[PDB]
Amino acid sequence: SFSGYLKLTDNVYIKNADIVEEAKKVKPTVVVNAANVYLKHGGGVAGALNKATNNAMQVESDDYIATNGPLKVGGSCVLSGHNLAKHCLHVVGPNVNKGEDIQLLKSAYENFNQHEVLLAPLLSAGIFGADPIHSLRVCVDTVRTNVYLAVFDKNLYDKLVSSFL
Ligand SMILES: O=c1cc(Br)cc[nH]1
Repeated sequence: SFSGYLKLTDNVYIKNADIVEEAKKVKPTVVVNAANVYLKHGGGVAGALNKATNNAMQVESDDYIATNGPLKVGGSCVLSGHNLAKHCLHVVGPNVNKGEDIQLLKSAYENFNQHEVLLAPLLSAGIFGADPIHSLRVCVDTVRTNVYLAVFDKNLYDKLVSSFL
């Protein structure tokens, strides 16, 4: 299963790892994507996950959007995990660099509660512009299922562990 994770709470675990590499090694049941409402996987975790699937995630996502329209900020959809996981849970956290309401981050993490175990990034962190310390706090206070967080940046991982209440 998952290895080298630091236990933060009863159900939240954290590791300094590349989520693509982590997904390829573990092949978890669910890998969470840091998605946008259009499922346009251009950069960040989304761009990296999509590139690992040889663009198959984008082709599948475009068909999903053509049929269903965009997701809501705070919402999600379950699609194939391709070569990375059984499923990919595309979760839309608020993008602070788009003026989106940071209060929607709790709604975004609530999507994780529909899955017993997930490999995930910190929602709204990185290119989404939110404070990753706040995202970890919302994660631990919202997610009740087993979440294994992959934090790409070593310096951010150290700051998150060292400042964890
Ligand atoms: O290129 C990337 C970006 C993020 Br964030 C995580 C993994 N790889």
